[PDB]
Amino acid sequence: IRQLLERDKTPLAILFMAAVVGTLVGLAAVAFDKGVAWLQNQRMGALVHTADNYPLLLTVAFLCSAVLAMFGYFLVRKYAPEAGGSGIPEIEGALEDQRPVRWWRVLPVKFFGGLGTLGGGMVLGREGPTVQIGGNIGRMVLDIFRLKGDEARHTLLATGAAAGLAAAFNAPLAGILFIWEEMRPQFRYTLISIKAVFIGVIMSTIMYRIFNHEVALIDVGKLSDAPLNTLWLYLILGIIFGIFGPIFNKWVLGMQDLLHRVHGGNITKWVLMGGAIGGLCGLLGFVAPATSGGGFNLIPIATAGNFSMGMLVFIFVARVITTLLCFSSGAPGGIFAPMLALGTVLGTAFGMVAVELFPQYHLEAGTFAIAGMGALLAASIRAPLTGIILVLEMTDNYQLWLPMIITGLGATLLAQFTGGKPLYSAILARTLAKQEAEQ
Ligand SMILES: [Cl-]
Repeated sequence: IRQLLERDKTPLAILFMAAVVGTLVGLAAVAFDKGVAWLQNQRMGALVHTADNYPLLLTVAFLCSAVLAMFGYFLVRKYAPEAGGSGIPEIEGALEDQRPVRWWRVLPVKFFGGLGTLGGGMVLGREGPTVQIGGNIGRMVLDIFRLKGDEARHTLLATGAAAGLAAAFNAPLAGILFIWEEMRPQFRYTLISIKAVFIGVIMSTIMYRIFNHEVALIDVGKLSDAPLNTLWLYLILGIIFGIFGPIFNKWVLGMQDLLHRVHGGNITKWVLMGGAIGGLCGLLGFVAPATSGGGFNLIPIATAGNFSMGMLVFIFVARVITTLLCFSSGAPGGIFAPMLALGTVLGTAFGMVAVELFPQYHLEAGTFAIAGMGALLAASIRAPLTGIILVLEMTDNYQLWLPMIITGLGATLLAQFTGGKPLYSAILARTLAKQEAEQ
């Protein structure tokens, strides 16, 4: 039993409080999806009404995406600037007791704002929203029960975060790990109940399962094992990911600055630029579907081997551009799921080349797709084990655990020894830097 491995006392009331967080964050995530689904579906509704007139069809594809995104960007800047971006480094800073948790503002704004952006088909994941909404719900039940002390504050906050990520990806184990590998700080120690995190996670996960009729987010089928002879090829894949991750990080950070210059703070300009980017991804959604959107659409396609090498390269470059654009603009939305799609494409690409260059081996291109899927998470987020267990939980391919660990180990060691840093930490340090420039 895993239950025996964690017989460490935490107050019971707090545990009960965690199940409340879990259930609420569960419902939150679920309702969020249905909002996103509904909007993407209303958007298609217009595109069918105008299948007659082509230029108008594009112009509506642009405007509906623009008007939705503009709504998002506005809420954030009018009512809750910290709801911009992922909001994972906010929750990280809150766990450092260095950032507030203004749930009364962040709750409606992150929810409807992401509903805007993700409803528009912007290249943004639901992770940022569900973790930040989650953590903030944690703080919310804490404040309602007027609960006391660091242990309650940190535990319920991390429960909200863990359950949030669990619910995004029907992946309970990822949720737990993600707290202990990335979200908590070290050398500035904290008090987090494993049992509570487990409990919240378990409760949000079943929420997903109840409202999502027995379906995988990613159906990749079953794929072949990885021969021993092959194992070294996964280390080369990883080394590539270890060089690219830190470069992407700089690109992510640099693009936050570069885009800031366009509006220089101004709400109207910011919303307008946001609307441009908003609208653009809705256009791209119709004309080149794999360059825009979330990324779950193309992952099963690319894994089966249904794209071509030339097409893979097109998608990679195009998605790097639209991810850096949608996210660094500071819309409510995550970079996490975008990193899964980019990793899968890069991984699949590596497959195709490996298959031909080594015809003696017995290679499936799709097994390099899966090992890459979590390898940008190892190289940029610098949370390898989460990526791995996440990918393992979402794809169900448990036979690939060793090639995947080799890819991740390679990614992180190369990411460290080229002087990159955790993307969420770098974003937070930048936030704390601005806050410590007015003191
Ligand atoms: Cl994110």
